[PDB]
Amino acid sequence: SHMCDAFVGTWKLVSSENFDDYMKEVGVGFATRKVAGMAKPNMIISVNGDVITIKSESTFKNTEISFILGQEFDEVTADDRKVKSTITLDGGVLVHVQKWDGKSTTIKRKREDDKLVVECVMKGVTSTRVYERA
Ligand SMILES: CCn1c(S)nnc1CNc1ccccc1Cl
Repeated sequence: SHMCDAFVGTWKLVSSENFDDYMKEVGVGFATRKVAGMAKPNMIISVNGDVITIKSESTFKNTEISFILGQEFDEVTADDRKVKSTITLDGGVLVHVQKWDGKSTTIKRKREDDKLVVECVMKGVTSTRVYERA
Protein backbone atom coordinates (compact mmCIF):
# COMPACT_ATOMS: atom_id res chain seq x y z
CA SER A 1 0.00 0.00 0.00
CA HIS A 2 1.06 3.59 -0.80
CA MET A 3 4.21 2.37 -2.68
CA CYS A 4 3.89 4.38 -5.76
CA ASP A 5 1.67 7.25 -4.59
CA ALA A 6 3.94 9.96 -5.93
CA PHE A 7 3.79 8.41 -9.42
CA VAL A 8 0.00 8.25 -9.64
CA GLY A 9 -1.71 10.74 -11.91
CA THR A 10 -1.81 12.07 -15.43
CA TRP A 11 1.45 13.29 -16.89
CA LYS A 12 2.33 15.08 -20.17
CA LEU A 13 5.68 14.83 -22.03
CA VAL A 14 7.48 18.18 -21.96
CA SER A 15 11.02 17.40 -23.14
CA SER A 16 13.02 14.66 -24.74
CA GLU A 17 16.70 14.20 -25.38
CA ASN A 18 18.49 11.57 -27.44
CA PHE A 19 15.33 9.52 -28.08
CA ASP A 20 16.13 8.97 -31.79
CA ASP A 21 19.53 7.48 -30.85
CA TYR A 22 17.87 5.31 -28.17
CA MET A 23 15.34 4.05 -30.68
CA LYS A 24 18.11 3.33 -33.19
CA GLU A 25 20.00 1.33 -30.56
CA VAL A 26 16.79 -0.68 -29.83
CA GLY A 27 16.38 -1.46 -33.52
CA VAL A 28 13.44 0.79 -34.41
CA GLY A 29 13.19 1.52 -38.15
CA PHE A 30 13.22 4.90 -39.86
CA ALA A 31 9.55 5.53 -40.32
CA THR A 32 8.58 4.52 -36.83
CA ARG A 33 11.38 6.61 -35.37
CA LYS A 34 10.18 9.71 -37.22
CA VAL A 35 6.50 9.32 -36.30
CA ALA A 36 7.16 8.16 -32.77
CA GLY A 37 9.64 10.90 -32.13
CA MET A 38 6.98 13.55 -32.89
CA ALA A 39 4.56 12.17 -30.29
CA LYS A 40 3.84 14.01 -27.04
CA PRO A 41 2.30 11.24 -24.98
CA ASN A 42 0.24 11.48 -21.86
CA MET A 43 1.20 8.87 -19.31
CA ILE A 44 -1.58 7.84 -16.86
CA ILE A 45 -0.41 5.89 -13.81
CA SER A 46 -2.79 4.31 -11.34
CA VAL A 47 -2.64 1.75 -8.55
CA ASN A 48 -5.37 -0.62 -7.35
CA GLY A 49 -4.14 -2.95 -4.61
CA ASP A 50 -0.93 -4.57 -5.76
CA VAL A 51 -1.65 -3.86 -9.46
CA ILE A 52 0.00 -0.87 -11.12
CA THR A 53 -1.33 0.34 -14.49
CA ILE A 54 0.66 2.59 -16.83
CA LYS A 55 -1.15 3.86 -19.91
CA SER A 56 0.43 5.90 -22.67
CA GLU A 57 -1.86 7.84 -24.93
CA SER A 58 -0.50 9.55 -28.00
CA THR A 59 -1.13 10.28 -31.56
CA PHE A 60 1.37 7.50 -32.46
CA LYS A 61 -0.15 4.76 -30.29
CA ASN A 62 -2.13 4.04 -27.15
CA THR A 63 -0.54 1.37 -24.96
CA GLU A 64 -1.38 -0.01 -21.55
CA ILE A 65 0.45 -2.33 -19.13
CA SER A 66 -0.73 -3.66 -15.79
CA PHE A 67 1.62 -5.54 -13.51
CA ILE A 68 2.67 -6.55 -10.03
CA LEU A 69 6.14 -5.55 -8.90
CA GLY A 70 8.67 -8.31 -9.41
CA GLN A 71 6.34 -10.46 -11.52
CA GLU A 72 7.27 -10.94 -15.19
CA PHE A 73 4.73 -10.21 -17.90
CA ASP A 74 4.39 -10.19 -21.67
CA GLU A 75 4.39 -6.71 -23.27
CA VAL A 76 3.95 -5.58 -26.88
CA THR A 77 5.78 -2.29 -27.06
CA ALA A 78 4.68 0.76 -29.07
CA ASP A 79 7.26 -0.13 -31.77
CA ASP A 80 5.86 -3.73 -31.91
CA ARG A 81 8.52 -5.66 -30.08
CA LYS A 82 7.22 -8.71 -28.15
CA VAL A 83 9.14 -8.49 -24.94
CA LYS A 84 9.24 -10.08 -21.48
CA SER A 85 9.10 -7.31 -18.87
CA THR A 86 9.76 -7.14 -15.14
CA ILE A 87 9.21 -3.95 -13.14
CA THR A 88 10.53 -3.46 -9.59
CA LEU A 89 10.83 -0.53 -7.18
CA ASP A 90 14.57 0.16 -6.25
CA GLY A 91 15.03 2.89 -3.82
CA GLY A 92 11.96 4.75 -4.91
CA VAL A 93 12.71 4.32 -8.68
CA LEU A 94 10.51 2.17 -10.88
CA VAL A 95 12.93 -0.04 -12.86
CA HIS A 96 11.43 -1.65 -16.02
CA VAL A 97 13.55 -4.27 -17.79
CA GLN A 98 12.49 -5.57 -21.21
CA LYS A 99 14.06 -8.74 -22.71
CA TRP A 100 13.69 -9.89 -26.31
CA ASP A 101 15.70 -11.64 -28.98
CA GLY A 102 18.68 -11.90 -26.59
CA LYS A 103 18.65 -8.12 -26.03
CA SER A 104 17.74 -6.01 -22.99
CA THR A 105 16.75 -2.40 -22.30
CA THR A 106 15.95 -0.68 -19.00
CA ILE A 107 13.55 2.19 -18.44
CA LYS A 108 13.76 4.00 -15.09
CA ARG A 109 11.00 6.27 -13.85
CA LYS A 110 11.58 8.59 -10.86
CA ARG A 111 10.02 11.64 -9.27
CA GLU A 112 12.27 14.71 -9.27
CA ASP A 113 10.76 17.96 -8.01
CA ASP A 114 7.35 18.28 -9.77
CA LYS A 115 8.51 16.15 -12.71
CA LEU A 116 8.47 12.48 -13.57
CA VAL A 117 11.75 11.73 -15.30
CA VAL A 118 12.09 8.70 -17.57
CA GLU A 119 15.57 7.39 -18.40
CA CYS A 120 15.77 4.85 -21.21
CA VAL A 121 19.03 2.92 -21.65
CA MET A 122 20.10 0.55 -24.40
CA LYS A 123 23.81 -0.50 -24.05
CA GLY A 124 25.74 2.79 -24.01
CA VAL A 125 22.84 5.02 -25.16
CA THR A 126 20.60 6.95 -22.77
CA SER A 127 17.50 9.02 -23.53
CA THR A 128 15.92 11.32 -20.96
CA ARG A 129 12.20 12.12 -21.21
CA VAL A 130 10.63 14.61 -18.78
CA TYR A 131 6.94 14.64 -17.89
CA GLU A 132 4.96 17.20 -15.87
CA ARG A 133 1.49 16.93 -14.36
CA ALA A 134 -1.24 17.42 -16.92
C1 LIG B 1 10.44 4.58 -23.60
C2 LIG B 1 9.14 4.78 -22.91
N1 LIG B 1 8.25 5.61 -23.68
C3 LIG B 1 8.07 6.94 -23.40
S1 LIG B 1 8.76 7.77 -22.18
N2 LIG B 1 7.30 7.37 -24.38
N3 LIG B 1 6.90 6.36 -25.25
C4 LIG B 1 7.54 5.25 -24.78
C5 LIG B 1 7.40 3.87 -25.35
N4 LIG B 1 8.52 3.50 -26.09
C6 LIG B 1 8.63 3.74 -27.51
C7 LIG B 1 7.71 4.57 -28.13
C8 LIG B 1 7.73 4.75 -29.48
C9 LIG B 1 8.74 4.17 -30.25
C10 LIG B 1 9.73 3.38 -29.64
C11 LIG B 1 9.63 3.13 -28.23
CL1 LIG B 1 10.82 2.22 -27.45
